[PDB]
Amino acid sequence: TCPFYKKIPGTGFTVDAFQYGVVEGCTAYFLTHFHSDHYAGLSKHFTFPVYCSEITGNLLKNKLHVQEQYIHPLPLDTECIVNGVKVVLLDANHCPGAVMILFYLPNGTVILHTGDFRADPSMERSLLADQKVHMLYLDTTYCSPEYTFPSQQEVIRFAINTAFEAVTLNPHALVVCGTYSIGKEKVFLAIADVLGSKVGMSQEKYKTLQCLNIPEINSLITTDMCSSLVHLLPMMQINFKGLQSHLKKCGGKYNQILAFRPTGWTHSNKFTRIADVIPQTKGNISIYGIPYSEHSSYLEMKRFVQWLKPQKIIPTVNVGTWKSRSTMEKYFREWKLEAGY
Ligand code: NI
Repeated sequence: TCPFYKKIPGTGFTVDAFQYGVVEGCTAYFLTHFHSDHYAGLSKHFTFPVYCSEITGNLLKNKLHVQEQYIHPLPLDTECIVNGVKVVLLDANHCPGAVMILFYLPNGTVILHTGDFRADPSMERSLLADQKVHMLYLDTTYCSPEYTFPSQQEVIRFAINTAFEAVTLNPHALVVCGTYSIGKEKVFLAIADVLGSKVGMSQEKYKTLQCLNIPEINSLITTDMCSSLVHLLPMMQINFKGLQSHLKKCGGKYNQILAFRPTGWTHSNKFTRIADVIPQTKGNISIYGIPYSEHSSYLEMKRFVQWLKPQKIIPTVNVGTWKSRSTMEKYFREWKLEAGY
């Protein structure tokens, strides 16, 4: 049964709640972004409206095969009426096509649902700057002060450096990048750009990328593996046995892989900086982990909430145990007492 933090009061609206069957009274099912925990349940056989971004729509039509009529894409940053309720979609700074949703209730209540987000100061000069938000449904993935990690522009620096080094030292080395969902495209696009290459990938991953409205995408990517020296691979595959396997397939065209596993937080963030990173090494294969996050750090989250001064906060992540719920409330109370709301 749909949990209360997936419903919007005073509406027929639900958010990311596609895995319960029909939801009694739900006229509309919102989807914040194309990640399988949030979309779990959608298919070709859905015959209720789905509101989402244009990009999320393309993924719905082409990857899940939902029928065009039931996909209502909406522009971002545009005041839109939906069953006689004003709503706005705002960029979530998560993956491609990921949005937050502003709901303007008839009664005067304003609600913000963040979806998955990486909070940023540019969100403080958006349409949110113009009015008061009473309820906040918040991505709490990293709501604990241990969770620090670098900026995305810092990570893209390291990456561009490491790869452009090794390839200039050894011009017969391959760059590999791990992946298992949309997100983090900047990692491989930036490396390929510094190397003068296209990124090569499976057909299914090519298909996914062709849905994302990336400008000039036809010049950046290929299904011809042979022609490319930045390859993508399933994240499951990014290990020694699997990289050996893959290094066989390229047929004596490269003599060294240099891989990147973009990850979120891991416990080695607590002790080691990004400039002082190293890889595991079993022969000529070298696997880097790099903490490129598309979720708010604790400090980023804290700042966004303290600016927003919401009257109430409803977590959407780590809500499954009383211990986590309890820890989170304590942080929300501190933030409130510091900031005076
Ligand atoms: Ni996500």
